[PDB]
Amino acid sequence: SPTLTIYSGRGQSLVEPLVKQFEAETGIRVQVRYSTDAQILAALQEEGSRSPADLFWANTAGALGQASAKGLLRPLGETLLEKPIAFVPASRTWVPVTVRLRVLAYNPDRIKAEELPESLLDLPRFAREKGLVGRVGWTPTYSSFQDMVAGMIALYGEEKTREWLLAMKALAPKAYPSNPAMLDAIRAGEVDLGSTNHYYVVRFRRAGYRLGMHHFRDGDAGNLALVTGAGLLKTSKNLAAATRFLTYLLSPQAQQYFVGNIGEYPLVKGVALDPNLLPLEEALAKSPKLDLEKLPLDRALRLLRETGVL
Repeated sequence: SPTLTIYSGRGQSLVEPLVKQFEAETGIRVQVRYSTDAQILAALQEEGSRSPADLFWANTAGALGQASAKGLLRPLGETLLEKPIAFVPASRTWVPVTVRLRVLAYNPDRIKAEELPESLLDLPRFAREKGLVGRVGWTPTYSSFQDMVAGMIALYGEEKTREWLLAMKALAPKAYPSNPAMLDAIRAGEVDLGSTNHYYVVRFRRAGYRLGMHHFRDGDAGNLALVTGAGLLKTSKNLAAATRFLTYLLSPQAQQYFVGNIGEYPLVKGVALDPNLLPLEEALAKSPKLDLEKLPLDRALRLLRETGVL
């Protein structure tokens, strides 16, 4: 009888199995609307008080940060917010659910782990010295790559970041429409290395492909933490169910699904970790300690276009 409406910037293949389970166990009917974080935000603002949405389940902390600044999200209580091990916003207006890391994927047949640079800023120099012109991959249109560039701006400033983009560009990189395309090219020997999200490498490894995964020095922009999460909209007329659903996402079983089915890092204990993941404390220490709700994404896209990468 009760009904719950979720606006999701997370992919249907990821979301649907969990919502189906939630429905089966609670008897609560769930309707999900799928889009990008950006146009969900736009939609909610356009719909205003007339919105049927109870929850915004987002792919990025940045988008939840935007929703919160726009006044769309309810403050949350301590019983829920104390569950995740990290990444709870100061605003207390959403709950982090998983984290993912930027990493450097590489072909072990052509690249020695010991050899790779400790900082992303030194990548182009490495690529030059190793003669990898035409043999570096990247995904300029991919959300998380754009976040990573935004983190570089926050951390190093625009000039330094522009110098990095132009140095990368001078490597004659190959651009890929998606991360699996790029990792396939790595597999194939078309490129030797490329920055990606850790779970893509996990998925390839699980399929039998032994791609290298390189982490930069703790705090380096190349290890940017990519936080997902969900928030309860003020327009919700189903508060108990919506809160029940948020709680469910942080449950050990659902968190095991994120680790197993999806390959992402969980934000709670009580789960079995894939051997391809760092211990959680190490994973958590990799990223720069940035305000993840304030990444200068707009500045990032701009630099990416100015430099002619996008």
